[PDB]
Order: sequence, then C-alpha cells, then structure tokens
Amino acid sequence: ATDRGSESDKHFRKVSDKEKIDQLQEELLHTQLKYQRILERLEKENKELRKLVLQKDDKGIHHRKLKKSLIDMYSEVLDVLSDYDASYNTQDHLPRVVVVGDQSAGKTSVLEMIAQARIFPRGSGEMMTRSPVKVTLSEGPHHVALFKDSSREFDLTKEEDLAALRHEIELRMRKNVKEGCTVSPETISLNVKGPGLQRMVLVDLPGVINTVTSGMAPDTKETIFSISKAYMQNPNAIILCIQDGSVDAERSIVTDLVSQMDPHGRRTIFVLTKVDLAEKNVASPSRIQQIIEGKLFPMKALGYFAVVTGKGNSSESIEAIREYEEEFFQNSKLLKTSMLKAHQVTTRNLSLAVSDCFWKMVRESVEQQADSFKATRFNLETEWKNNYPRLRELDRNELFEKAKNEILDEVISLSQVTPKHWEEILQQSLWERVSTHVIENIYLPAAQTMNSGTFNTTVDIKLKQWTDKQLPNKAVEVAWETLQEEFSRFMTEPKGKEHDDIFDKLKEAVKEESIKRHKWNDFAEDSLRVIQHNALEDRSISDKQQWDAAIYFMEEALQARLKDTENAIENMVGPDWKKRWLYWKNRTQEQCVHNETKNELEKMLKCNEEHPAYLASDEITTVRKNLESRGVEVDPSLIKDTWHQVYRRHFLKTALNHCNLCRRGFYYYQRHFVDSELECNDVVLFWRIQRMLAITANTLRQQLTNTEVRRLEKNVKEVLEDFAEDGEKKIKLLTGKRVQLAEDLKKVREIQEKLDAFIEALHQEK
Amino acid sequence: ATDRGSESDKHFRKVSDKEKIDQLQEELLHTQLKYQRILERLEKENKELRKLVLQKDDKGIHHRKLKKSLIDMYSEVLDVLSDYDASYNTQDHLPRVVVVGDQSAGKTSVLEMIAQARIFPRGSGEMMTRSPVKVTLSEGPHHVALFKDSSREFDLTKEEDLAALRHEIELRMRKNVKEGCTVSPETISLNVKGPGLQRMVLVDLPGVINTVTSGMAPDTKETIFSISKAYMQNPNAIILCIQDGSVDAERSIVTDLVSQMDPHGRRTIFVLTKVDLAEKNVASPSRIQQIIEGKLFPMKALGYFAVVTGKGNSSESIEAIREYEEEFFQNSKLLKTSMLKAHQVTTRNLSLAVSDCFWKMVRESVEQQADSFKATRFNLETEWKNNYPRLRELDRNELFEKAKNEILDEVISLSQVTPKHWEEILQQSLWERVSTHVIENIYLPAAQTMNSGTFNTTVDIKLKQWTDKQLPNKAVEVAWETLQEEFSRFMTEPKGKEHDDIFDKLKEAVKEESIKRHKWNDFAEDSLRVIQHNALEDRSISDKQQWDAAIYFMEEALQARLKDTENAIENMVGPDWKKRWLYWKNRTQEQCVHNETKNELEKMLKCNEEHPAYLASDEITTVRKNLESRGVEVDPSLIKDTWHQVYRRHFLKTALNHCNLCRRGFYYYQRHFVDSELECNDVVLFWRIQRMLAITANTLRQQLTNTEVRRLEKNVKEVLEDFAEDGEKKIKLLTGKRVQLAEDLKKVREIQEKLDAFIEALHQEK
Ligand SMILES: Nc1nc2c(ncn2[C@@H]2O[C@H](COP(=O)(O)OP(=O)(O)O)[C@@H](O)[C@H]2O)c(=O)[nH]1
Ligand SMILES: Nc1nc2c(ncn2[C@@H]2O[C@H](COP(=O)(O)OP(=O)(O)O)[C@@H](O)[C@H]2O)c(=O)[nH]1
Ligand code: ALF
Ligand code: ALF
Ligand SMILES: [K+]
Ligand SMILES: [K+]
Ligand SMILES: [Mg+2]
Ligand SMILES: [Mg+2]
Repeated sequence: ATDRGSESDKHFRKVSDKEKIDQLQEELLHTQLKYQRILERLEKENKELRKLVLQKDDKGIHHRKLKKSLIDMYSEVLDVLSDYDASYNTQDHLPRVVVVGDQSAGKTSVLEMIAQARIFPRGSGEMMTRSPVKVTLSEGPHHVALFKDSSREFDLTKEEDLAALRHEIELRMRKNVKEGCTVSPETISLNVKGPGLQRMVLVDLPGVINTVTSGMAPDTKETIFSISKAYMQNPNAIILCIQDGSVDAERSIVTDLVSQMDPHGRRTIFVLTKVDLAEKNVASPSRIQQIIEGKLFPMKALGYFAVVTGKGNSSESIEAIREYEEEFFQNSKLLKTSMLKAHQVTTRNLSLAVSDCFWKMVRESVEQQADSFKATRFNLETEWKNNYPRLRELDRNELFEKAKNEILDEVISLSQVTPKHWEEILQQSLWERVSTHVIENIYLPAAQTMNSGTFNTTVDIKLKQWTDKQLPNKAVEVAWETLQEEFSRFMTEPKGKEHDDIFDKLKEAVKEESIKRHKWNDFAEDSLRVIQHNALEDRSISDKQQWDAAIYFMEEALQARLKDTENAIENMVGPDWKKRWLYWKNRTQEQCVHNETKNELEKMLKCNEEHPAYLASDEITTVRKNLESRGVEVDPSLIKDTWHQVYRRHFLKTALNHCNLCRRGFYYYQRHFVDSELECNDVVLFWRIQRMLAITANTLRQQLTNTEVRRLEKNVKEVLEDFAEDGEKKIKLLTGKRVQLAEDLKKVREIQEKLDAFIEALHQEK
Repeated sequence: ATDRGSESDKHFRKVSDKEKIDQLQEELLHTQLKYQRILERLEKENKELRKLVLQKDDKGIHHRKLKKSLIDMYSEVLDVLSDYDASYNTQDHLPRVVVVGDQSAGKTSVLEMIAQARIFPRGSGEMMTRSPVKVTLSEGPHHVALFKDSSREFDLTKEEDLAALRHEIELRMRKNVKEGCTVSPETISLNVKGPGLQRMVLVDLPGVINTVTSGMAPDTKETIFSISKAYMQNPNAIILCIQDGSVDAERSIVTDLVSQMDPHGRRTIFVLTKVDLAEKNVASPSRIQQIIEGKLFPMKALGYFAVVTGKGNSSESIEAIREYEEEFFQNSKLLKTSMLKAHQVTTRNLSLAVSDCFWKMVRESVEQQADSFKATRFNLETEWKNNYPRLRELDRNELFEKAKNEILDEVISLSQVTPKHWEEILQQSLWERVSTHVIENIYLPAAQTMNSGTFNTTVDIKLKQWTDKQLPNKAVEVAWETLQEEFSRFMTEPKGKEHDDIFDKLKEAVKEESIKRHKWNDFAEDSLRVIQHNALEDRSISDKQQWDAAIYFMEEALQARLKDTENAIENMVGPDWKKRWLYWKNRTQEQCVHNETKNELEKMLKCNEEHPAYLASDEITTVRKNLESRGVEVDPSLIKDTWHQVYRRHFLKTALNHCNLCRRGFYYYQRHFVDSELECNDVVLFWRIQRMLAITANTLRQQLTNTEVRRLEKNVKEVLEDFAEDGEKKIKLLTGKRVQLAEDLKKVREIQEKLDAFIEALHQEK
C-alpha cells in the first residue's frame, strides 16, 4: 500500500515476456550482441561486393597504383579536417590549389573550361563567386558532381540536367553570405569526374575588389582578403595568379596579395586570362613580353605563365572553349610574335603543370601534419587527462546517456519516498498556507461573539464555502509543487561536495518539459471536497489525545501571530526606555504618538477587557482628546491602525491563557465536574482542520504515488527521448569543456587515421 | 505650496469639477432630462381631478351601488385576505357560496345554474374540478365576463370565449395540482356579469372521494377534505351539497361531513342531480320524496332544491334548464304524485335563497372581523414597541434599500483605505507565502557551496525563474485575497455589539456575487516580472540600517523555521529528562532510537561542523553499527530523516550566528582591506527580497486603487441592481422575521381598510 506504481510495471512487464519472450530474447539481446559483431564481419562482405564493382569503374583493381578514387582519398582527409577545424589554426596547414586574381579577370575560367563551365553559374553582370568553392577533379567518365557532398544522378552532357545543377551551387553560394557583406568564407564542396580532369583540388576563392561600390555591402573587400588568407598564410597552398588581361598589370590587386604570401614565387604560378582583349584594343605585345618574364609581377611566380582565352560567350561548351583556345593561341601575334609558344600557354598544359606541382607539395608536407596532429593529441590528452583524471575516454553521446539513466534513476528514487514524508510535508506545507486565512477570516471574527453556537455555526458555513472553492485547489497546488520540490532535490541537488554540474542544463531542461506535461488529475479536487466536508462535518472529539495534540499546535499558530503582531508593534512604537538608554536610541514622533495612543487603548482594555475589536468613533474621539489633553494630536487613522495590532496582542494573550487553562484546568481531575466558561471551541476548530488536512495529504499522497509520479516518470522518458534525438540541445546542454575536449581528441584521432590513410596511399609507389 | 492645505483643496476642486463634467453625468443629460417634459405632462395629469372622480365612480357606485360598489370589492377583500392568510382561520366572517359533494356530474351544472353561463369545466367519467374556482356574479351588460389577470374580455354568447374560460381554468388547475394527485387548494377567479346573475361569490370545490384508486396518491382524499373543509368549516359560508341522483339516498358521501360542520341546518342545502331518474324509477322515488321532505338527513338542513338538468350536451343553453323545469315536472311523478314542491323545481329559487341569505350573513358577520384585525395589528405593534421601536413597514423594499446603502457606503470606505495599510498587509501576506519557498528551495540548497559567487549565481537564476513562473501569480493572488478580506471586513458583521444581523443575508450574498464576478487585470504579472527582474538586478546596498532590517527579516524567518524543526525533533525523540522525571513521561522506542541517532549525528557534526547536507550510505551503516553496539537497530530512512532535521537545525543555528556577525559587519566594509571572518551574502539576498516585495506590494496597491477596487465597487452596484430586480432573491434574503412582521401589519391594515369600506357600503345598503 506504500507504493503501487512499481508493482504494476513489473506485473505487465513479466506478462509481455510470458507471451513474447520467444521473440524478444532473440531481438533484444542475442541480435544486439551479434549486431555489432556482424557489422565488422558480415557487412564487410556486402560492402566488398559493391566496392569491387565500383573499383572496376575506377579501374583501381585492374591497374596497380592507378585509381580515380585514389584522388578521392585526398579530399576525404580535408573534409574531416574542415569539419574538425575550419579555422585558420588548421586550414592554414592544408595543401590546396587556389584561383587568385582580380574579380573582373574572370579568374575562375581556369577551372570552367575543365569541368565547371557546365555546372557552375558564370557570365558577366555580377560577382558570381560568393564563397570558396572547391572542386575535386579526377580522371574518369562523365559523372554528375557531388553538390555539398550530396549524391546526384544527372547527365552532364544535357542542358536540362546541367541547369538544375547550376541552380544547386548558386543556392549554396548565396546562402553562405550573411547580412553586411556579399562574400562568405563558408566553403562549397564539389567532386566531379570526367575526361580531361586532373587529380587535384582547385578552389575558386571569391574575387578581390579594389573598392566596395554602392552595389556591394561595405565589408566585401575586407572579407575577401580574410578569405584570401587560405593561401596567404598557407605554405602548402599553390596560387594561380590571374592578371585581368583587359587592364595593365600596374592596375592589379593580385600582385600584393600573393607577393606578401611568397615573394619568390615558390608557392605560385602566374596565369593570365582574357589575353584576346589585347587585340580588341590596341595590342602591345612588348608588355606581354614583360608579362611572360614577370618584370611587372612582384610575386615572381614560378613556372610557365599560361594564358586562358575564350570567346566571351557564357554558353560556350568546354569542348568549344578548348578548340577556340588552341586556334587562337597558335596564330595570335600576342603569343606568336613573343616568346609564348602555344603548347605551353594552352590551359591543358597549366592543368597538367598544376597537377604536377600539386603532388609535389602534398607528398612533401603531408607527413608533417601526421606528426603535428599526433603531438597535438598528446598535449591535449596530457592536459585533458590531468584536469579530468576520471574520464580517460569521453564522448558527448556517453555523457548524455549517463545523464539519461541517472535522471531516470533519480525520478524512480523519488518514487521511493515513503508516504510518511509525503503526508507530513503536504500537511505541514498546506496548513501553513491556510493557517492565517482561518485565523484571520474565520476564527477571529467568530471569536467576537460569546455565543459558542454562533461561533461554531459561523465558521462551519465559511469553511464549507471556503472548502468548496479554495481548499482542494490549494491542496493540489501544494502537492504539485511538493513533488517538484523533492524532484528538483533528487534531480540536481549535489551529493555534498561531489556533483556533475555538466548534467544540470539537461536536468532542468528535462524538468521544464516534464512539469509542463505534468497535468495533475483534474478530479482530485472533487474527492477532497467530499473528504473535507466529512472531516469538518464530524466534530466529535471523544479522545483526550486528540485534544492534547490539537491545543499545542493551535498555540504555536497563535504564538506565531502574537510575535508577528508584537514585532510590528515594536516598530510602530519603537524601542522602550530599556533600549533607548541602552543603545542611545529615541522614538520618532509617530512612535511617540503610538506609545501614548497604545497606552490609552491599553487603559481602555485594562477595564473593558471584553471590549469588542470594533471601535466606536466616540472611543476614537475620546482617545484623541485624552492625547490632545497631553499635547498629542492624533489622526483617527493612526488610532485605528494602532488599535488593530494592540487588540490582537490583547486577544491572543487571552486566547493562550484560555488554552493554558483548557489543558491545565481539564487536566486537574477534580475540575472536570466544574462547568466553568472554558468551552475550548477553538481547539475543536483547529483539531478538525488538522485532521482534515491530514486526510487531504493522504489523498494527495495516494494520488501522488499512484498516478502523478508515474506521469512524471513517463514525461521524463518522453522528454529524454526527445533530447536523445535533439542533437542541438544535447550539444547546447553538454558544454562542459571536457566533453568538447574529448570530442576534439576523437576528431584528432580520426584525422590521424585519415592523414595516415592518404599518406599510406602515397607510399603505394614503392 | 509644499504641505499646504490650499493646494490640496484646489486640486481636489479641479478634479471634482472634471468628474462632474465627465461621462458619468454626460450620459444623464441625454437619457433623463429629455423626458422631463413627459414627467411634467404626467404631473399635470396627476394634479387634475378627472382621474380621481372617474375612480370614485368606477370603483364605488357607478349607478349600481349594491351590485357594483361592494360585490367586486367583496371579492377583492377575499382575495387580499387569502393572499395575507393562506389559512381560512381568519375568513370565518366572510361568507361564500360553496358547492361541495361527490364526483357527480351535476356539480358543474348547479354552478352554471347559479352562474347562468356555460363557463365551468364540463366532463364525463372524471372529476374535472381539480381546484377551487371563484366566480363573482352581478348584473351588467348581458353575457359579458372577465378572467382575473388574463387581460381578456369574454363574450358568454359565443363558444370561443366560454371555451377560453374553461381552458384557462383547466390550465390553472393543472398548474395548481402537482404530479401524483388530482386536486389542489389553489384558487382560480372569474368575474361574470349578466341580468340573470345575483350579487353572489361562488367557489367550485373538488368532490369528495374518501378512497384512492388508479395509482393516485393516497393523500388525495385528505387533500380533498381539507380543500372542502376550508369552506365547510366557515361559520358564515353557504354549503351546497351536490348529490348524485342515480343512486339511492342510502349512498351519500358528503352528508356525514356537513352533519358535523353544520348540524343546525344553517348553511347546508342539498340539491338532487339527475332528477330525470326519479321519473324513470332508476333511483328509488320513495327515498327521493323523503329527501325532498328531508326525512333522510341525520342533521338539520338549510333547504333542498332540484337540479333540473339532463344529460344533454355541453352546448345546451340555460333555457334548456327552463325546458326541463317544464317537461320533467309536468310529465314525471315529481308533481303528479307531489313528491316535489314547485319552489324546489325552480333553480332560480335556489339562486335567490343562496344570494339573499348570503348577503344577510355578510351584513351580520363580516363587520366583526375588524376586532381580530385590530387585535393582530395591536399585537404586532406591541412586539415592535417592546423590542423594535425603530421597526416600520420594513417590507421587501425598505430593508433591501437600507442594506444596499450600507453596503455601498462601506464599499466606498474600503475604496478610501490608505495606501499604507494596503502595502503593509500585502507585504506581510506575500512574505508569509514565499518565505519558506525561498528558504527551502533557494537559500538552503545554495548554502551547500562554499563559493559565495556560485551561491549568488544559483540564487539569482532560481529567483529569475520563480519570478517568471510563480512570483507574480502569488503576488496577484495576495492582492486579490487581501482585497477580498478587507471587503468582507467592511461587508460582514463589524466586530462589535451594535450590529443588526438582519442585513447579513444581503451583505453576504452581494459579497459573494461581486467577488465571484470580479476579474483581475490581465497583464499585471508582466509588469511585475519586469519590475522584479530589475529590482533583483539592483544589488547596491549602502546603509547599515537596510543591512540590519534584512538581517532581522531573514533572522525571524530562520527562527520560525528553527522552532518548527525543533518541535518536530522533540516529537521525533520525545521529551528530555527534565519532563520525563517531572510530568512522569517517557520516550517511545522510536523516540529513544531517534534520540540516539541524533546523538551520533551530533558527534559526527562536532568533528565536521561543515559536513554537507548529503549523507553517504557508509555513514548510515556506520551509525547503524554504532547503534547496534548501543543496542539499537534502525532503518536507513530513520537515520536519513533524523539527519535531515538535526542538520537543518544545526545549519539554522550556524546561519543565526552568521547573522549575529553580519550585524557587526557590512557588505562593503567587510571586504575592502580587512581581515573579515564573515563573508556575509544572505543579507544582500534577503534585502533584495524585501525591496522586491515592497515594490510588488506598492504596484499591487496602485493597481488596486486605480482599477480593481472600483471594479469591485461597480460589480457590487450591479449585483445590488440585480437583487433589486430579482424579487425571489430579495424574498429569500429578507426573511428576517421583522420584514415578515411588517408585511403582516401592512396587510392587516389593508384588509382593515377594505373591510371598513365594505361595511360602510353594507350600511349604505340598509
Ligand atoms: N574573352 C574571354 N572571356 C572569358 C575567358 N574566360 C571566361 N570568360 C568569360 O567570362 C564569363 C564567366 O567566366 P568566369 O570564369 O565565371 O569569370 P567570373 O564569372 O567573372 O568569375 C563567361 O561569359 C566567359 O565567356 C577568357 O579566357 N577570355
Ligand atoms: N344526465 C345528467 N347529466 C349531467 C347532469 N349534470 C351534468 N351532466 C353532464 O356531465 C357533465 C358534468 O361536468 P363535470 O366536468 O363532470 O363536472 P365536475 O366533475 O363537477 O367538474 C356535463 O357536461 C353534463 O353534460 C345531470 O344532472 N344529469
Ligand atoms: F567575377 Al568573380 F569570382 F572572378 F565573381
Ligand atoms: F366531478 Al367533481 F368536483 F369534478 F364532483
Ligand atoms: K566578372
Ligand atoms: K363528474
Ligand atoms: Mg566566378
Ligand atoms: Mg367538479
């Protein structure tokens, strides 16, 4: 009878097994223990069956050391790195090839005529590049590129598919840009296969703008510079410097961006675009001869200075661009009358030369990263472990689940609270809430008559009306709060000096959802009304012990009121001579008035001890004249306020003296046959309420332990499952700086594997 | 200007004038004044004597003094006395033409013989006359009728109006008779005029059954006898016994009743229905002759007449009665054998014998009804003079008006209550409500940490959440309930002896109605939330006096908590030896066990006075084993609860000593360049709590006095209007037994005036 919710769950839980254990045992334990093992061993078979078919498309199985997915290893390493750390602290050490040049140059053309002319939005009229776009190029058949690493199935040779693919990239480009600028560092990941593509990662960084026009947000050019740090602070970056062939080199921006990155040109190759505009204006090949020699290019870029040319139409196909480029370069005086042989100028030579320089840098510098990340992990683990010796290995998934079980365990522990605590806490809390209402609004005005029948009649009518409207509504609220008060203590209270504060955000977050769903039984009040009516209706106290308990607790309530009034009075009247002379204090003129106003009222009560609480205006006038006769002029309102506090002090002392004789007078045996005027009807009123609330608490406790705590437990389970799926809150709640460090350690460990996997793939040559 | 009465008077006068031209008086200019022309025209109509002369002629002698002046006025006297006196004990002097008998069909026919019109319910095989039906008969324009309170005139020569009269009578009978019975004493009244009518007042009473069949309630026969004795016991009434003539004289159900109520033959006249069955010998002719002569009556009788009717139909005219008077008696033995006398054949002789003796009884007996009227008025006025010298015709209207005015005045007085009292009581009530919530849920749990900064952080977070969710709702509850308390104090019995309870019914009903109809401002809680958040942000304390005030505030709260804990502890462990060996008491086994556990925990806390609230189960086991070594075995929860109580007591004593040191330090001076041992933070918290409570109380007082108190006053006025319009609620509320005495005195006076006018007219008739 102490608790019934736990028994119900066990009974039906066994029933479920008795009917379905022959299916549950296989699914719940046998399958799950083998499930993890088969992931390593049997999924291996299905992965290999498809992988081999995919490798045949790659040709990796057919040809040793030659596989189109071999270059995809390089991108996988960077994809983890960008997710692990997209900031300069990690990005600055990641090898890459970047397209750098004046925005007007159309610098991206170096990549458009390879694969991107079909799927990347282009054309003049507006700035196209909005954020770094990385394209993973690989020798292979035509295949729809990955867009934001998302799979696609499109034909790259038909306009209808390509147009939709151009839309997809544009959406990422603009969405990466936030208010205040037109460019964003947030990168876009593309991976395309097709003929003529080289194994390398080329990034089209947003074009630099000398000045921010009114058509662009003010921070455009500063943002591009910060994005330009992808190479300016990256010793592993290869820079393709694009000179806008429409304008002279002395008008360029790229010269300063790269010359401050590598003034020796060791990390860069200079490329020129739109050279054919030289013949749409008065061509000056003598300036081109300086261009090839790098006289006017401070970065002294190394390699052959390739040139890109195009019809300028934004619909020219990749094949059309290649054919146009070859014919123009092989005949134009810009290159035929200067030392720029077309077979070195052609973009396809740049793609090969860029691919050649790409693998040179990657193999040389990649091994340094493996040592760097390993050193990082050891330094992080040493400090992380020393500050958190308890957690040698931690994850945010492990952190959440521990709380999930811990929370459910505590709420169950809350369900283990004995009724003794519930009944005492509910009874004590509820009575204290309504202890003054009865005294001030029911008892004291009823005490103004000497007719005990009216006294009991008056209160009973008020109580029944009060009972119907207030008592069960306050009682449930106390019970609802009382359960939450213990729940919070069970939930988030520390175990002395040991406490995992890392879990407090989730615990309180779970509570708020669980209390919102904690709807107390809407009919609990109806039972209490019947109970309270019966508890009040039965006023028969035939037991001395019932009398003894009721009177002592009534005294405490009255003594509390007496001190409450007395403390208010002392402030109203101030210190007496004992404290005025002891602490060198004095009275305010109001306190002086109150003391004399008190004295006159005390004298009035000294004789008229039975004076009713209500004062006649003649008494108010009499006091005023009695005080005015001593030089004290008092507003009637002061007297009435003084009167109320002093009267209760007078009354309450009388009531306690009545209580003293009620217990003592009846206690003496020979006095029980003396019918004195000591009808302790207040003890009858107090006793019934004490019993009435005690029964109320028991009804609340029964509902508390039978229905409400189970609803609280059920809601917690519903909320915790929502949190289990709510990754963002789990991240937002689990921010303890050790799980985040543990998360970083995991990512560092993964990168070390990914770094070595690619490095291991480099070592396939020997 | 400062502290000058003249400025206050000028401000009050300006505001008063603005209110005088406000919307309250603006509406009256467009709703009341424009009808003063109609009021003036009505005054001119009232001052003209034309209406008074017309009333004198119409309500007195309109050329018919005997038939008109005091026949309808006699009916009014009877109606007013029956309204005042439900019983007939006071109607002995007022004669009536009473028709009683069995369920004979001729009961309807005799009443239509005297009231010569087919106006009475007609039926077969049933007792149609459920309830008494009064008809006033007199001369006037031929075949005209009236129905009391139906606002309709009836043509007695057309079937539609006679049917309307009968159907209205039947409907009133069906409303007088409740389910389960067929009869009801409630009356139905007609006013019928025609040249064939005498100055008579007739009552159509249910026939006697003396037995109940067909599922009818067994009380029906006693109800019938009571209805019929209400008149048959009237000394001045005239009783017409309707005898069914289809049976022998030996079967007469009503003879035995009149033989006891009228053994002297002074009222009772027997009439034989279905006289055609004497011609047919269906009924014994010998007994018919003897009843005509009167040899068969065991009593004296006033007379005997024949009921000259045949089965006929409901459409048969009165002249059918004349035709039967010719045919039955010229053809039958009733004259051929001289069984019946000629004057008994005539029903006009029955009508005249009843009418003349009826008015003779009127003139003989009605006059002396003034002696009992004067005696009743004397007794009522004597009771008033002895006990209620201030009591007047305090009927449903006067007491209601006085209570309404007192209620409005007391509500205005409430509306004028000073802000000081409002704010003080609001702060005290809200502190009573929130002190233990703060102490138990914020302060104590926070106290577990030694870092006052995290203590303050947790306290502020909990306070903000409590403000957002609970605090303003408790504040609004406090304001509303405090308003209710003051409103009840004004509305309910003043705490004196002068109160007259007679207004308590209306005062309490109005209080409940206005309180339940009152609604609080919707958005007070949002302002309170913002205000309380800002006040919480205000952590700047500079005055030692605020420090000490908050110290004593939280100190008194803490001492109350400490005493509660100590009393619970004493209950848990029982009294000490000082009482065990003084009052010869002892501890229970649980009490000794708890005392030993407390001693062990005290020893533990005397080595670590800073031990946290949480206990490890190893400490529980150690205490259990120590108790075993002391002969005591305990449940872990026993130790846990003892620890809870004693540790809280210890913490409270420690906090009280901490306050004792706080009052010897201060927020700023304890910290800067001093070796303070104090580190006091509770004072700031509870000082901020004091300030927030004071600000909330002041905001609540402003909202109250601006909107809510006047809203309650307006609701009170609306409720008073509703009660004024609600006659029934006034009837039930105003049952003070003095209202009823006033109503009885007024009604006795009215019947005395009607009787005096009636008797004066009677003397004018002689
Ligand atoms: N004349 C000429 N036009 C080019 C060349 N490369 C690209 N374009 C034109 O520039 C436009 C878009 O090229 P794109 O590489 O996207 O430059 P961006 O949009 O300014 O970054 C298209 O209309 C192309 O025809 C080139 O080498 N010579
Ligand atoms: N044969 C015969 N029929 C009568 C006599 N009096 C009345 N009736 C018929 O019975 C009906 C009696 O009316 P009823 O409603 O029963 O009177 P109630 O029972 O006293 O209310 C009339 O409509 C007549 O048609 C009578 O003396 N002889
Ligand atoms: F014109 Al660009 F990136 F070169 F938008
Ligand atoms: F039949 Al009756 F009164 F209705 F005698
Ligand atoms: K452009
Ligand atoms: K009948
Ligand atoms: Mg572009
Ligand atoms: Mg009848």
